[PDB]
Amino acid sequence: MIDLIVSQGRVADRAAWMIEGAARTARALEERYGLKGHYVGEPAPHADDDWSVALPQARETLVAVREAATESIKGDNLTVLVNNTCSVSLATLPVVAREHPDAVVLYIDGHGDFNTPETTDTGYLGGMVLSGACGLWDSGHGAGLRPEQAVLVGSRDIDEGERELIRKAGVRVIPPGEATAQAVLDAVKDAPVWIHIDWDVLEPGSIPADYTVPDGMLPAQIRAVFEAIPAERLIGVELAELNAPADSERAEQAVAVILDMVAPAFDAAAA
Ligand SMILES: [Mg+2]
Ligand SMILES: [Mn+2]
Ligand SMILES: [Mn+2]
Repeated sequence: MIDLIVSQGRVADRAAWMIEGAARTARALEERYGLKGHYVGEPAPHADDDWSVALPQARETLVAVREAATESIKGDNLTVLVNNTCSVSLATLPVVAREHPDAVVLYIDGHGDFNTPETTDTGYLGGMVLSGACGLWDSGHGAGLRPEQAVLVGSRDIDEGERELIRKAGVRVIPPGEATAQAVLDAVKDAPVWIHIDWDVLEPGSIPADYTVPDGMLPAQIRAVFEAIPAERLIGVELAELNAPADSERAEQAVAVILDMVAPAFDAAAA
């Protein structure tokens, strides 16, 4: 009872291996759960182009993801999107908000992704995703997500101006050291839930770090969130921004950690 959708088209990517990382994550889920992914979009090379150029280039991929996600959300399965970049969610979050006006979106990211055309310093579309879905600027793929229904989880070291856009819009922020499973449950209340994860939320490293306090979220904290959200309330999950080359040992190790984090929710949906 899992629908797997995989973006393989460029959506503003500035990193070299996020399309490959999405493909490898999808393969691991196919093998573990006996699934066959629906792959959407054609790869293209990364570039440092302005959002106003990258966004129109991505239209075909974004429309195709929108159509696949809509069909899955209207059905009876768990919708799982394995996305190259967070910017794919410019297509999906408006669908979630329209079909589930009461949903809470847990936007789990080391960043706020809440810049607008006026406030971006780098021009990167990936830094403008949640603000676009909430209608602070027009992505051309809709809006309609209430900022009051969006919760940034794990975000830290946010620029002062962006943090004030977040505050004024009403988006809640739960930093890593507050992001226990219960803190997240308290924020969701009785709502159905959509989980979006950018892996840059995670504390760097895989070695033991028992005597220092982490700056990012630990894998165990993400797993605890997936364990705590009731299966009956979970609409879908997006896994984004694994930068790891195809056929690398690094990608193999990274996807094993991902499977451990998501297993509580995916196991429940499968059975
Ligand atoms: Mg469903
Ligand atoms: Mn992001
Ligand atoms: Mn991020």
